Amino acid sequence: AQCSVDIQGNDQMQFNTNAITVDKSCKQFTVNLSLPGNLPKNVMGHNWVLSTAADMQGVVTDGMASGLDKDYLKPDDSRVIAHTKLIGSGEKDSVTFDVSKLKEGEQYMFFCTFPGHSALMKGTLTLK
Amino acid sequence: AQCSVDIQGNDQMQFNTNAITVDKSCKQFTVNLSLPGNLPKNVMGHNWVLSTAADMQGVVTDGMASGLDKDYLKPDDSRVIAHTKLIGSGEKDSVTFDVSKLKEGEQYMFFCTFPGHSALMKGTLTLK
Ligand SMILES: [Cu+2]
Ligand SMILES: [Cu+2]
Repeated sequence: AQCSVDIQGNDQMQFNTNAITVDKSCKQFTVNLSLPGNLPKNVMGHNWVLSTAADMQGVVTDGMASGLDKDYLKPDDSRVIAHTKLIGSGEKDSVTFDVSKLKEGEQYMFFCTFPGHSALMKGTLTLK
Repeated sequence: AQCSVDIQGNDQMQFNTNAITVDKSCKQFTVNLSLPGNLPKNVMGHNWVLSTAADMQGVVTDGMASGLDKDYLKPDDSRVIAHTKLIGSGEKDSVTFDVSKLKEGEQYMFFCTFPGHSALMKGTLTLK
Protein backbone atom coordinates (compact mmCIF):
# COMPACT_ATOMS: atom_id res chain seq x y z
CA ALA A 1 0.00 0.00 0.00
CA GLN A 2 1.61 3.44 0.51
CA CYS A 3 2.47 4.25 4.15
CA SER A 4 0.81 1.08 5.51
CA VAL A 5 1.29 -2.64 5.24
CA ASP A 6 -0.95 -5.47 6.42
CA ILE A 7 0.80 -8.54 7.82
CA GLN A 8 -0.48 -11.80 9.19
CA GLY A 9 1.18 -14.22 11.53
CA ASN A 10 -0.28 -17.75 11.51
CA ASP A 11 -0.43 -21.13 13.33
CA GLN A 12 2.44 -22.45 11.19
CA MET A 13 4.74 -19.91 12.87
CA GLN A 14 5.26 -17.79 9.75
CA PHE A 15 4.54 -14.21 8.58
CA ASN A 16 3.03 -13.68 5.08
CA THR A 17 5.95 -11.37 4.04
CA ASN A 18 9.66 -11.27 4.66
CA ALA A 19 10.46 -7.77 3.25
CA ILE A 20 8.82 -4.37 3.83
CA THR A 21 9.98 -1.35 1.88
CA VAL A 22 9.15 2.00 3.59
CA ASP A 23 8.82 4.87 1.16
CA LYS A 24 11.05 7.80 1.95
CA SER A 25 8.16 10.30 1.50
CA CYS A 26 6.02 8.76 4.26
CA LYS A 27 5.94 10.98 7.31
CA GLN A 28 4.63 8.01 9.36
CA PHE A 29 4.19 4.26 8.58
CA THR A 30 1.59 1.80 9.89
CA VAL A 31 1.91 -2.02 10.28
CA ASN A 32 -1.46 -3.73 10.76
CA LEU A 33 -1.00 -7.24 12.26
CA SER A 34 -3.86 -9.75 12.19
CA LEU A 35 -3.81 -13.30 13.39
CA PRO A 36 -6.15 -15.46 11.30
CA GLY A 37 -5.34 -18.75 13.10
CA ASN A 38 -6.96 -20.79 15.88
CA LEU A 39 -4.27 -21.32 18.60
CA PRO A 40 -4.21 -19.32 21.88
CA LYS A 41 -1.76 -16.54 22.76
CA ASN A 42 0.10 -18.54 25.47
CA VAL A 43 1.25 -21.20 23.02
CA MET A 44 1.43 -19.28 19.71
CA GLY A 45 1.24 -15.52 20.56
CA HIS A 46 2.70 -13.24 17.83
CA ASN A 47 3.84 -9.62 17.74
CA TRP A 48 5.72 -7.50 15.13
CA VAL A 49 8.89 -5.84 16.46
CA LEU A 50 11.34 -3.60 14.49
CA SER A 51 15.02 -2.97 15.32
CA THR A 52 18.27 -2.62 13.34
CA ALA A 53 19.64 -6.03 12.20
CA ALA A 54 22.56 -5.77 14.70
CA ASP A 55 20.25 -5.41 17.72
CA MET A 56 17.72 -8.08 16.79
CA GLN A 57 19.52 -10.83 18.71
CA GLY A 58 19.60 -8.91 21.99
CA VAL A 59 15.95 -7.80 21.64
CA VAL A 60 14.88 -11.46 21.08
CA THR A 61 17.11 -12.73 23.90
CA ASP A 62 15.99 -10.13 26.46
CA GLY A 63 12.42 -10.46 25.22
CA MET A 64 12.39 -14.22 25.85
CA ALA A 65 13.65 -13.50 29.34
CA SER A 66 10.96 -10.85 30.24
CA GLY A 67 8.17 -13.42 29.78
CA LEU A 68 4.63 -13.58 28.58
CA ASP A 69 3.26 -10.93 30.96
CA LYS A 70 5.76 -8.44 29.40
CA ASP A 71 4.75 -9.61 25.92
CA TYR A 72 8.22 -11.05 25.59
CA LEU A 73 9.76 -7.58 25.33
CA LYS A 74 12.15 -5.91 27.74
CA PRO A 75 10.19 -2.88 29.04
CA ASP A 76 11.49 0.48 27.59
CA ASP A 77 13.97 -1.44 25.45
CA SER A 78 15.92 1.33 23.73
CA ARG A 79 16.74 -0.87 20.71
CA VAL A 80 13.09 -1.33 19.73
CA ILE A 81 12.01 1.27 17.14
CA ALA A 82 8.31 0.32 17.09
CA HIS A 83 6.28 -2.74 18.16
CA THR A 84 2.73 -4.09 18.40
CA LYS A 85 1.43 -5.91 21.51
CA LEU A 86 1.65 -9.74 21.72
CA ILE A 87 -1.70 -10.97 20.40
CA GLY A 88 -3.46 -14.32 20.07
CA SER A 89 -5.84 -15.85 17.47
CA GLY A 90 -8.52 -13.69 16.05
CA GLU A 91 -6.89 -10.51 17.39
CA LYS A 92 -5.57 -7.57 15.39
CA ASP A 93 -3.26 -4.73 16.47
CA SER A 94 -1.53 -1.86 14.66
CA VAL A 95 1.45 0.36 15.30
CA THR A 96 2.22 3.69 13.56
CA PHE A 97 5.69 5.17 13.92
CA ASP A 98 7.54 8.19 12.55
CA VAL A 99 9.61 7.42 9.51
CA SER A 100 12.34 9.85 10.67
CA LYS A 101 13.48 7.20 13.18
CA LEU A 102 14.81 5.27 10.16
CA LYS A 103 17.72 6.31 8.00
CA GLU A 104 18.63 5.24 4.56
CA GLY A 105 21.50 2.82 4.39
CA GLU A 106 20.74 0.91 7.63
CA GLN A 107 19.45 -2.70 7.63
CA TYR A 108 16.37 -3.12 9.79
CA MET A 109 14.72 -6.44 10.67
CA PHE A 110 11.16 -7.05 11.80
CA PHE A 111 10.44 -10.23 13.83
CA CYS A 112 8.31 -11.97 16.44
CA THR A 113 9.89 -12.32 19.96
CA PHE A 114 7.58 -15.16 21.18
CA PRO A 115 10.19 -17.89 22.06
CA GLY A 116 11.62 -19.61 19.03
CA HIS A 117 9.36 -17.84 16.49
CA SER A 118 12.18 -15.55 15.14
CA ALA A 119 13.75 -18.57 13.35
CA LEU A 120 11.00 -18.23 10.78
CA MET A 121 9.11 -15.03 11.66
CA LYS A 122 11.62 -12.40 10.56
CA GLY A 123 12.00 -10.10 7.58
CA THR A 124 13.91 -7.06 6.36
CA LEU A 125 12.64 -3.50 6.33
CA THR A 126 14.45 -0.73 4.55
CA LEU A 127 13.70 2.88 3.91
CA LYS A 128 13.91 3.56 0.18
CA ALA B 1 23.75 -47.24 23.26
CA GLN B 2 22.56 -50.87 22.89
CA CYS B 3 18.85 -50.72 21.73
CA SER B 4 18.44 -47.24 23.29
CA VAL B 5 19.20 -43.62 22.64
CA ASP B 6 19.33 -40.62 24.93
CA ILE B 7 18.14 -37.47 23.17
CA GLN B 8 17.79 -33.83 24.16
CA GLY B 9 15.49 -31.10 23.01
CA ASN B 10 16.45 -27.47 23.73
CA ASP B 11 14.90 -23.97 23.90
CA GLN B 12 16.02 -23.28 20.30
CA MET B 13 13.65 -25.99 19.02
CA GLN B 14 16.39 -28.44 18.14
CA PHE B 15 16.89 -32.14 18.98
CA ASN B 16 20.45 -33.22 19.51
CA THR B 17 20.30 -35.88 16.83
CA ASN B 18 18.47 -35.95 13.54
CA ALA B 19 18.95 -39.66 12.67
CA ILE B 20 18.17 -42.72 14.82
CA THR B 21 19.26 -46.19 13.77
CA VAL B 22 17.48 -49.24 15.27
CA ASP B 23 19.19 -52.62 14.98
CA LYS B 24 17.02 -55.46 13.75
CA SER B 25 18.51 -57.62 16.50
CA CYS B 26 16.72 -55.55 19.16
CA LYS B 27 13.48 -56.96 20.53
CA GLN B 28 12.64 -53.49 21.92
CA PHE B 29 13.96 -49.92 21.54
CA THR B 30 14.00 -47.16 24.19
CA VAL B 31 14.21 -43.37 23.60
CA ASN B 32 15.03 -41.31 26.71
CA LEU B 33 14.16 -37.63 26.23
CA SER B 34 15.44 -34.83 28.49
CA LEU B 35 15.02 -31.08 28.34
CA PRO B 36 17.98 -29.32 30.01
CA GLY B 37 16.52 -25.86 29.08
CA ASN B 38 14.62 -23.19 30.99
CA LEU B 39 11.45 -22.38 29.04
CA PRO B 40 8.19 -24.01 30.28
CA LYS B 41 5.86 -26.54 28.60
CA ASN B 42 3.20 -24.05 27.36
CA VAL B 43 5.81 -21.99 25.38
CA MET B 44 8.48 -24.56 24.42
CA GLY B 45 7.13 -27.98 25.42
CA HIS B 46 8.76 -30.86 23.51
CA ASN B 47 7.76 -34.45 22.94
CA TRP B 48 9.27 -37.12 20.68
CA VAL B 49 6.68 -38.81 18.40
CA LEU B 50 7.33 -41.60 15.84
CA SER B 51 5.26 -42.40 12.68
CA THR B 52 6.03 -43.31 9.08
CA ALA B 53 7.27 -40.41 6.89
CA ALA B 54 3.92 -40.75 5.07
CA ASP B 55 1.69 -40.16 8.16
CA MET B 56 3.70 -37.38 9.81
CA GLN B 57 1.66 -34.51 8.31
CA GLY B 58 -1.66 -36.03 9.41
CA VAL B 59 -0.26 -36.73 12.88
CA VAL B 60 1.00 -33.08 13.12
CA THR B 61 -2.28 -31.46 11.85
CA ASP B 62 -4.44 -33.57 14.15
CA GLY B 63 -2.00 -33.13 17.01
CA MET B 64 -2.22 -29.34 16.73
CA ALA B 65 -5.96 -29.59 16.72
CA SER B 66 -6.07 -31.67 19.99
CA GLY B 67 -5.00 -28.85 22.31
CA LEU B 68 -2.53 -28.33 25.16
CA ASP B 69 -4.43 -30.58 27.59
CA LYS B 70 -4.01 -33.50 25.14
CA ASP B 71 -0.23 -32.91 24.73
CA TYR B 72 -0.83 -31.88 21.14
CA LEU B 73 -1.41 -35.45 19.97
CA LYS B 74 -4.75 -36.93 18.82
CA PRO B 75 -5.95 -39.49 21.48
CA ASP B 76 -5.24 -43.08 20.41
CA ASP B 77 -3.98 -42.05 16.99
CA SER B 78 -3.33 -45.28 15.03
CA ARG B 79 -0.50 -43.66 13.10
CA VAL B 80 1.65 -42.98 16.17
CA ILE B 81 4.00 -45.88 16.74
CA ALA B 82 5.41 -44.50 20.00
CA HIS B 83 5.69 -41.14 21.73
CA THR B 84 6.69 -39.51 24.99
CA LYS B 85 4.47 -37.05 26.90
CA LEU B 86 4.83 -33.31 26.16
CA ILE B 87 7.33 -32.11 28.77
CA GLY B 88 9.02 -28.81 29.61
CA SER B 89 12.22 -27.46 31.13
CA GLY B 90 13.98 -29.75 33.58
CA GLU B 91 11.80 -32.81 32.80
CA LYS B 92 12.56 -36.22 31.24
CA ASP B 93 10.39 -39.02 29.78
CA SER B 94 11.09 -42.37 28.14
CA VAL B 95 9.27 -44.57 25.66
CA THR B 96 10.13 -48.19 24.89
CA PHE B 97 8.40 -49.77 21.83
CA ASP B 98 8.58 -53.20 20.17
CA VAL B 99 10.85 -53.36 17.19
CA SER B 100 8.31 -55.73 15.53
CA LYS B 101 6.27 -52.59 14.79
CA LEU B 102 8.85 -51.47 12.24
CA LYS B 103 9.31 -52.95 8.81
CA GLU B 104 12.44 -52.97 6.76
CA GLY B 105 12.43 -50.47 3.87
CA GLU B 106 9.77 -48.15 5.23
CA GLN B 107 10.87 -44.57 6.09
CA TYR B 108 10.06 -43.37 9.64
CA MET B 109 10.27 -39.83 11.07
CA PHE B 110 10.54 -38.62 14.62
CA PHE B 111 9.31 -35.07 15.41
CA CYS B 112 7.88 -32.77 18.07
CA THR B 113 4.12 -31.95 17.69
CA PHE B 114 4.04 -28.79 19.89
CA PRO B 115 2.63 -26.05 17.56
CA GLY B 116 5.29 -24.71 15.22
CA HIS B 117 8.10 -27.11 16.20
CA SER B 118 7.85 -30.07 13.72
CA ALA B 119 9.23 -28.26 10.66
CA LEU B 120 12.45 -27.75 12.61
CA MET B 121 12.32 -30.53 15.26
CA LYS B 122 12.37 -33.69 13.21
CA GLY B 123 14.77 -36.43 12.02
CA THR B 124 14.80 -39.88 10.41
CA LEU B 125 14.63 -43.32 12.09
CA THR B 126 15.64 -46.47 10.18
CA LEU B 127 15.72 -50.24 10.88
CA LYS B 128 19.02 -51.87 9.86
CU1 LIG C 1 5.16 -15.38 16.84
CU1 LIG D 1 9.06 -29.07 20.56
